[PDB]
Amino acid sequence: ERIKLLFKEKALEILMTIYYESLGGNDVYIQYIASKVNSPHSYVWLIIKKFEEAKMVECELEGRTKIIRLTDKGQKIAQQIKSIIDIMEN
Amino acid sequence: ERIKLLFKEKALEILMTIYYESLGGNDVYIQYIASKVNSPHSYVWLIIKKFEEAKMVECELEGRTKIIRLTDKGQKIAQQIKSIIDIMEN
Repeated sequence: ERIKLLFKEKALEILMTIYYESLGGNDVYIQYIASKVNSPHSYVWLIIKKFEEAKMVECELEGRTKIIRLTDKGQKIAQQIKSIIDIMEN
Repeated sequence: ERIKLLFKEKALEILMTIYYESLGGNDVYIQYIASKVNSPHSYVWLIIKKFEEAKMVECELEGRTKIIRLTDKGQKIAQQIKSIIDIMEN
């Protein structure tokens, strides 16, 4: 609620989901993402495409499953948003 | 445009306006803000009230002019959003 003041909650949910998921060791599949956020498959996809065009993520198809990886740029942004969320919820 | 993906452009415009204005030496008057952003006086006011309730800004009336000052919390957030904008537009 306090984060929605400055951020687009849904696009943020996606980014941070990708971020925490990747630093966990997992390959980030788009299906897992949609299952973690409050957005339908179509929306997560639209946002993911937007991230990729902004060079924050890079995508790849492995068989029929779409894998999403953060570029260094996407990584730096997620890390700084994390400290802002910390500062926010505190 | 690339910033609107993750951020609420209008609330962001206000915060960064306050931030740059204050580090410039100026007292931040709400009138100057509305004159720098693409938001009507009513909106800048609504957003300012929201910042204050979130303890990012503190307000004060000097005569009939409203002065806005960033709390340490508001300051840290603005500084980190700045590096994200740098990273973004680059």
